[PDB]
Amino acid sequence: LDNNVVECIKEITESSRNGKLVFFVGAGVSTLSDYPQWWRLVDKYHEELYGYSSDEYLRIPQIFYNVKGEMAFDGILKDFFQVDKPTNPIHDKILAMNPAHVITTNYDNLIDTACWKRGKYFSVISAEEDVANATSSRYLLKVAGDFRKGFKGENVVLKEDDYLNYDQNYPLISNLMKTIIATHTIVFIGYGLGDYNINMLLNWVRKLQKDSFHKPFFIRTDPSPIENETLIYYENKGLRIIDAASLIDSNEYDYLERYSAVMDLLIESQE
Amino acid sequence: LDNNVVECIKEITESSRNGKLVFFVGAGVSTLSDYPQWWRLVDKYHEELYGSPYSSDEYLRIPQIFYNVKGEMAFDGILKDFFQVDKPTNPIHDKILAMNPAHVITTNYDNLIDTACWKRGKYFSVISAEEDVANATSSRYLLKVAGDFRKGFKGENVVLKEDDYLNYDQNYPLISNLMKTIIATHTIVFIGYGLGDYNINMLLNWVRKLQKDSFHKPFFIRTDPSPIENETLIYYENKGLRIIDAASLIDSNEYDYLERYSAVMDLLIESQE
Amino acid sequence: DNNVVECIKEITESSRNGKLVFFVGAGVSTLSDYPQWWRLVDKYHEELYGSPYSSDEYLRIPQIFYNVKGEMAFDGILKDFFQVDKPTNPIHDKILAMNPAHVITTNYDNLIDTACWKRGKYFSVISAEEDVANATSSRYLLKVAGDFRKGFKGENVVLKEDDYLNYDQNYPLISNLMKTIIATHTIVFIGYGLGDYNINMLLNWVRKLQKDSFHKPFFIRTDPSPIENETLIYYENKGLRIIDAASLIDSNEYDYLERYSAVMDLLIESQENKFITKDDEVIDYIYGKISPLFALQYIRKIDLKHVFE
Amino acid sequence: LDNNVVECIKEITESSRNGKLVFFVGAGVSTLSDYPQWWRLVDKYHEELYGSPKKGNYSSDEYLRIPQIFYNVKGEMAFDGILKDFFQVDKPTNPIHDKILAMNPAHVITTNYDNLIDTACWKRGKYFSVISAEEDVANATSSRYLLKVAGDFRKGFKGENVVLKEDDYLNYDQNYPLISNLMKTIIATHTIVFIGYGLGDYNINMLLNWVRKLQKDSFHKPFFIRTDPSPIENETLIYYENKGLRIIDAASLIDSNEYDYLERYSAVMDLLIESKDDEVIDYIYGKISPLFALQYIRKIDLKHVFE
Ligand SMILES: NC(=O)c1ccc[n+]([C@@H]2O[C@H](COP(=O)([O-])OP(=O)(O)OC[C@H]3O[C@@H](n4cnc5c(N)ncnc54)[C@H](O)[C@@H]3O)[C@@H](O)[C@H]2O)c1
Ligand SMILES: NC(=O)c1ccc[n+]([C@@H]2O[C@H](COP(=O)([O-])OP(=O)(O)OC[C@H]3O[C@@H](n4cnc5c(N)ncnc54)[C@H](O)[C@@H]3O)[C@@H](O)[C@H]2O)c1
Ligand SMILES: NC(=O)c1ccc[n+]([C@@H]2O[C@H](COP(=O)([O-])OP(=O)(O)OC[C@H]3O[C@@H](n4cnc5c(N)ncnc54)[C@H](O)[C@@H]3O)[C@@H](O)[C@H]2O)c1
Ligand SMILES: NC(=O)c1ccc[n+]([C@@H]2O[C@H](COP(=O)([O-])OP(=O)(O)OC[C@H]3O[C@@H](n4cnc5c(N)ncnc54)[C@H](O)[C@@H]3O)[C@@H](O)[C@H]2O)c1
Repeated sequence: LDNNVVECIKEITESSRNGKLVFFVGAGVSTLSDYPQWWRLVDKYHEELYGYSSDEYLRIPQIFYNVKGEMAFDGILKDFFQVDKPTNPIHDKILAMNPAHVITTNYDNLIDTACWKRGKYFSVISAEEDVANATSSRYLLKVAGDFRKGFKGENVVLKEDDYLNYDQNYPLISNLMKTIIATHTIVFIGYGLGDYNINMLLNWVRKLQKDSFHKPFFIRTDPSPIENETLIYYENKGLRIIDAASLIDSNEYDYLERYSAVMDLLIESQE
Repeated sequence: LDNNVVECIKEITESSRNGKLVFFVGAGVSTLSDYPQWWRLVDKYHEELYGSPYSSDEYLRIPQIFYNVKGEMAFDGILKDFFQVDKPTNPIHDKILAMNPAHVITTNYDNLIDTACWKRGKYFSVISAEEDVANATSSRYLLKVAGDFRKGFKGENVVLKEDDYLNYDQNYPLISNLMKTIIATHTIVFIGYGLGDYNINMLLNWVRKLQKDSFHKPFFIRTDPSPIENETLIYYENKGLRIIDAASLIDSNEYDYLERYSAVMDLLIESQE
Repeated sequence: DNNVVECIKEITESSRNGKLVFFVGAGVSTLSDYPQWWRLVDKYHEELYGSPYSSDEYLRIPQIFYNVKGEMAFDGILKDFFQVDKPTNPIHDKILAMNPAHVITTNYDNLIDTACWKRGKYFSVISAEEDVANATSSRYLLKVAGDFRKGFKGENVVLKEDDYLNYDQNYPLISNLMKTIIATHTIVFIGYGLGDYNINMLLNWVRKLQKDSFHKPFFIRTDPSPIENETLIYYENKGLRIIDAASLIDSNEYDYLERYSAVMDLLIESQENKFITKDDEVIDYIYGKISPLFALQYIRKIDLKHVFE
Repeated sequence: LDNNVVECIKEITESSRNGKLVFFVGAGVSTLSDYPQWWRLVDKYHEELYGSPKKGNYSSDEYLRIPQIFYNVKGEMAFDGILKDFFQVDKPTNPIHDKILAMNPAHVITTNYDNLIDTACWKRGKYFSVISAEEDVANATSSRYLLKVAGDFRKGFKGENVVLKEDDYLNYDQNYPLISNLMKTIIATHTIVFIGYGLGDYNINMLLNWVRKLQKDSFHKPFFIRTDPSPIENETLIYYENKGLRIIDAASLIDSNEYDYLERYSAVMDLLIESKDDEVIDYIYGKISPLFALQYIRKIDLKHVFE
């Protein structure tokens, strides 16, 4: 173990005990259930266009929409995202932490089904109107939309145009997410350090005063242990990183093992 | 109060019982209990710069002009001498607290609502400064969007000058986000606020940015003597505001402001709890 | 005094080089007896509440009327006031006599355009978004508050609250052009109130600029009473150089053309040799004019007339 | 040649003859002079940081961040030292710079921090006021600007007076308010022709995003000279042509080799710089029609009319 790791685990458990822990779950948690990873859809759109760079993830969907209409866009999106994948152990592991809120950029319903299975009831907030009608005290925030109003591309923010207008298209959802981040303890699971959402959140946290907020915990479970340079870089940007690969030596492709190891370490520390 | 008022009271009481009620207490309420209204301070500031003495832009500029010209020290001096006189909490404060509001949002810097909250036994975690937002110890917040003098009687703690309002969104990101979230997720009742108030109008613009029927239109208690002109009422109602007119509610003289406030407060409290 | 003398010197030096831009306010239009805004605001208030301000009220009352009585009523009430024509006053002639590089005006009238046509200098007028892209001439008459050229509707002009709220979004090209002209050219404000909405917005934008990276605009104040010193410091530290017409000449408050005429006569008449009285400044001026000619072996005697203008 | 390129050339030459042509010179023109490509700088930064060069290509986010990570991790001094090592060299100006200058553009907008464009302008005896810093906008020394929107190395080879890292681009609108607004004004009031830029470039993406906010059919679509190795796809062409661009594909016209960029640039450039008994009467009438407004015309003035 490590003194930094033990301190982070203790802080996480302490915040979970008093109901302050909030889980920011990325696509890494949803790929455990073998849900279509975004590069699958990007590659399908690219192949449709002409028979992965980060900017391409937003460009390819954008060009495909602009050319093949909302018609082809929603057609492909519904085709690839109607699988009904089963929830992985990590979903229930996240739920066992008893998080106050679960912010997920994912559009798949794995997380809410996991909450229902555990019995925890989270008011799902994935649309502008959902904020006003949120009855439950605990919010499950889908800050990228979800396929519960249908399988149209308007529901989600997959393409680059939605990302560009997200601030003015999701003012209530955006400000609620910022409030949750500011007033809670945030743990990032299933997110790459280069993710668009992670970088945008890090840019936002710059505007905050030096000691105004709490540095969110980042749980990295990529196969390759991070370089010291990246750890130092993202430590000064407000991210507190716990490296699954560094914590335990494991197989490169055994992402499930890394996620589960970090999660059971947290749970066992919480008792 | 046939329809446009009875329905407002019914919705307010329903939200209060549900617990999704928040009060945006204006400066006027803190003036019901004798207190220095900001126009008096603006007059004093102008008299310091000039011989004798108001537009809202002048409201923001005259203290700003004093701060720029005279300096931080003198500005803080008049601020402290004028705003350091303790005052007794009026019946309006405990009347507001009796509704059991979830949170209390106010643009006042005085300790006249926290005192009422403590005296009534209800604990609201006061959030007046930037750093107080994250280190919150209670579910319910008494958010002073304009700051307060708890840390000290310096003018930097509060936003009252033109520059303070110019950089408010940059100066108070967390506080502004928290207030916006509270407004969006709770039913908001505005009390002791000028219909053309600066803070009210900025929030009205923010709500205009919001999409159609994506939020609940806040309530606004209007307490100055003159009954609301129909055109102004229509304009503000279409601006996402539901106006409860204290002047139309009862019959009273212009200068008896306590009676006009109490009419609305009692009609809201006693009527179906 | 030295301050006003230096202000006039800078203004004239910028004008002679073609780097002078004039920010014409509503006072210049009022000098031509054009209907001031407060008249129309009073008309709107009377129509709204039956029987009849501030920066907020000026924007609100027209805004209230727009959505309470409708677009057509707003357009009709504003056209019945602004459709009347007026003759350009001597102040427009004085403004154009400086050969300004550009004229930026928030007025919705055509008096400045008519004066530009009179003088013979073709100022391509930009009062709409499409105007910026297709403006053949290099001299811009920027109507930053719209114009009635297209029609007499209220949409073409910026005079109501929502119009000002979405100005940056509604007029991106026009705002960018005005800011570029302000940053590049020397700016003189005439016909504007010190506590004005447009001037305050320009000051707010200038605050964002890096220190000493821009030139402080000149503001010609024609208010009836001499400006308070405290306000003078406040506005000169905000990025303004104030030339007070009331201070230069004492005139009765009711009349305003005399103050504008005094300021503009000081501008036009002023010459670099007008201020040189010390015999140590005579040599300074002569050397400033003759020094670059030292690089030439011989200078034609008759050609020297060009050196001394 | 094709008809679309014919229309584009017609409009570009017309605008240039009116003194309304501006050239947005990209990094490809500088690379034509064998100037250190930014990808090589990013590779050096990555090698210094992680001890080995990155496997594969670099994304735009990588270009923006690897320099930023090195700057805040390895310190400012090393960040400027790498820039001094790679950029302090002086490279000859390629024929493309002189070709661009031969069009006598009203202004020259370039994100390059090198002085190659300035050297070409002087070699052609052109007086361009180089506005590379914030203070330069107010004190312009000439009518036509060589506006370097990404800064330049005139005031030393420090990385502060350049837009290279992620923070420089993030705070550009606040770091360069005057320069950004002047560039936008020049774009709005002039005819812009892009050279040496890729469709995936960050600067072009930002400019296209800004052009979104403009009013419908308010601005003029800027021309974009595309000279990437491969021919332009029919999907990206439509995508970027309704995004405000006027793409002119070099590979589409010239059936040239790959990695032979110089001639590919030159084809478009010299197709740009090289410019019946029923049209003769039309031309003469076009020249003489305004003269009908005058009672009498001097014959020598007629010589004047016919250039
Ligand atoms: N990025 C691409 O376009 C691309 C193309 C081919 C393969 N990949 C694969 O994706 C990974 C990196 O990029 P990405 O955006 O697709 O993922 P990422 O690593 O960028 O994605 C986010 C999260 O994904 C998790 N993850 C990645 N692969 C996983 C797996 N097999 N099982 C469980 N979790 C997994 C990591 O936990 C990471 O935090 C690499 O593992 C790579 O082999 C990516
Ligand atoms: N110099 C001035 O601006 C001026 C002119 C006339 C009256 N006043 C006094 O200032 C306020 C004028 O109305 P106003 O809306 O500008 O107020 P205000 O806007 O200055 O602030 C107070 C708000 O609270 C309520 N309020 C009004 N008068 C009050 C009073 N005397 N005691 C307690 N609460 C009051 C009103 O709803 C008012 O909007 C009153 O207090 C009035 O007696 C001031
Ligand atoms: N304050 C009001 O809203 C209101 C209402 C009715 C009438 N008025 C009259 O108008 C004047 C205020 O004018 P404003 O709204 O333009 O604010 P203003 O007085 O601030 O505008 C000032 C610019 O307009 C100029 N100006 C004022 N009167 C002028 C005149 N007769 N001729 C030429 N220029 C003049 C001054 O030049 C000044 O620099 C008041 O002093 C009053 O006489 C004002
Ligand atoms: N991603 C990388 O950095 C990487 C790695 C290895 C090789 N390369 C090669 O280096 C090139 C650098 O371009 P970029 O990817 O940095 O942007 P890019 O290739 O999109 O930029 C190309 C634009 O710049 C110009 N350009 C590119 N390469 C040129 C060349 N070799 N000669 C003349 N002009 C050229 C072209 O006009 C083109 O439109 C790549 O296009 C590729 O050929 C790049």
